[PDB]
Amino acid sequence: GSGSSARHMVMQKLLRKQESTVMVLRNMVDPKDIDDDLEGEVTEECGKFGAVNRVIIYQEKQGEEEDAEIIVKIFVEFSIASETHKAIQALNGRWFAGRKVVAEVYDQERFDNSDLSA
Ligand SMILES: [Cl-]
Repeated sequence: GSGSSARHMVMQKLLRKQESTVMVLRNMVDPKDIDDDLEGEVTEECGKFGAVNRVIIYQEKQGEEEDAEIIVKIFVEFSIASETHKAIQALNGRWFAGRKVVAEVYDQERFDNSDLSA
């Protein structure tokens, strides 16, 4: 036709999506060498990408044993999604002090339910 549906923004109010603003940063930290001020350090560093609402550092057990492996997962919630993705693109697949890190978007609902397992 003439693109009429787009031109009149037909049904646009139904089609809005909420975007996650949460980044998960993986493999950044050895679990045996965790800075006391890690949360603050991450907070300040991430200010190079956007307004940071909060940071949670989570030491995740990989099993139930007393000696189960620990993996450090760093969550950063930014004010807006464009900031989250700026941070992800600056970090993901890159090396820091001999560690190759993974940075990805994390589901907002899971984060807001304190489900830090993914
Ligand atoms: Cl991205």
